[PDB]
Amino acid sequence: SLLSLPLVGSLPFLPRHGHMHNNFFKLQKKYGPIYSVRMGTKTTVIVGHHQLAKEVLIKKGKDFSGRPQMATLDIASNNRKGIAFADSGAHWQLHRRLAMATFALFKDGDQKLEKIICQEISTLCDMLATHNGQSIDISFPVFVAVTNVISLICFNTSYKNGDPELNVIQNYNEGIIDNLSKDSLVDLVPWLKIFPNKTLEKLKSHVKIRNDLLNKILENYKEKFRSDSITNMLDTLMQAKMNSDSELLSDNHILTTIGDIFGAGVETTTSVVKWTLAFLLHNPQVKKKLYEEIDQNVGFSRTPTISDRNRLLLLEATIREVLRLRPVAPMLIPHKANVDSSIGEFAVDKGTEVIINLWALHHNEKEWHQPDQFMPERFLNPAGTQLISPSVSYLPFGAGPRSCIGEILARQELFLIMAWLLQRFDLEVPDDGQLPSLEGIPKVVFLIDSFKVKIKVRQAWREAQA
Ligand code: HEM
Ligand SMILES: C[C@]12CC[C@H](O)CC1=C(C(N)=O)C[C@@H]1[C@@H]2CC[C@]2(C)C(c3cccnc3)=CC[C@@H]12
Repeated sequence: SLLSLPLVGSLPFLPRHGHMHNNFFKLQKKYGPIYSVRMGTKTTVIVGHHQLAKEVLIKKGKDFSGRPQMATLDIASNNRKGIAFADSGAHWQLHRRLAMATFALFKDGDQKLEKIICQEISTLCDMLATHNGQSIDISFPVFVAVTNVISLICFNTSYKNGDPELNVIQNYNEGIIDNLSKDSLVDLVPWLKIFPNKTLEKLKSHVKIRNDLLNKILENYKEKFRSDSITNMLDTLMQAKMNSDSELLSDNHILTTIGDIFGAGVETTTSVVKWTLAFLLHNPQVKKKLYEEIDQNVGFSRTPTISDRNRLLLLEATIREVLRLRPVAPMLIPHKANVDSSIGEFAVDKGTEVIINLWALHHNEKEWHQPDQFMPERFLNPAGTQLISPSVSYLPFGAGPRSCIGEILARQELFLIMAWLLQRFDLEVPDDGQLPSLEGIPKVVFLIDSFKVKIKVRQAWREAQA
């Protein structure tokens, strides 16, 4: 005969316990593949089935192409300018098209995308070879390689070995990623609006070093820009300013688009490489089969080529399986409803935040055989002769208006970095028994805990030098 306590708030699970993308997933067993949460006035919908996800991303793509406003993303994007964190509208559509246009320039020519990548990988494999017999963290060497690539794609410039500017870029990259969000971008409770903290203070300072550095590059480039030479992204963006839309192509607009491209080009790829090495250290059977495949298909007469993706199918599968088990963005980047719409015939109102739980799509037990397993074989027919698409619930690069604009660069960097390393190096467990933790660290990107790997030059790659 006792009364029930008045309830002021309620959340499905504890905050800051487990990974958000996995807590939403576990929650589907209670409430289904689509449900909503209310935080004050803000409403958020989480979608964990491929059918509903393809509706949000593709079929109704234009309706759910907005980006919500976050205090941190404002600072990082210079008030919602750029591509990734910009709302759907004039700025985003223009710059995304220009950035996409830039990548199209890299069909075979004097700067074929493969040759830029290979030029930097040869330097990487040379540096790593000097550590023959030692255990090292490959974060920075790989960071340098991909930084020089995207730097060439953006400014036709690279960094000389040992340039301190690289160490400066790494510093503010780790600083922004750290403070851009505690754990995932999706944050149930707005902790930084509640308690006194220094998060935005710290974030602004790392953004100042980033903005100042890029502002130096841009100003210097106004002197080198010639309209008759459009070979990099900064040319494309400047070429567009003159033609005018000039209010959409100010210096601050160009700054952020380069920042978005510059940032995503180094951190996403560096992360996926580290993830792949981690899985290969936990699966020596796979790693052994990858050496055999590359020995019988590429050998040592030459270095790997992008065409070799026709031969090295277990490698393409491995990369596919990593992008599945540990997606770079397990919950994509939050979407926002631009207008009143629906998902699964449920109503969704304008301004409502919408998150696609890609982690749920890649771990759904009905669409995948033993989804929590690392099985690159699942992307190959039973004969290991050609690649397959075993499930329709697989969107490593997203889909629709907001899909990845650098997917091409990503797949090529990943395939070539892994191909060059496997040809030349034995990548074994360090002298201490430590294996990397495959748990992961959910940030704006799904990072892996730093770890060491014992690198040795392969006996076969050596004998082939006589
Ligand atoms: C393995 C590497 C990568 C993976 C798995 C990946 C995947 C993704 C995903 C899931 C999204 C969000 C999709 C959505 O919000 O619906 C995205 C967006 C984006 N990606 Fe990537 N990406 C990778 C690398 C790159 C690279 C190398 C670039 C180079 C420029 C890049 C640039 C972008 C940008 C700018 C966006 C936001 C576009 C927009 O908001 O319209 N990404 N990517
Ligand atoms: C966080 C980071 C990297 C660190 C840099 O100092 C600041 C930064 C970006 C920036 N505003 O300069 C763009 C972000 C990128 C991280 C990757 C991001 C979030 C990204 C992305 C995330 C996941 C998959 N594909 C692309 C789109 C925008 C990119």
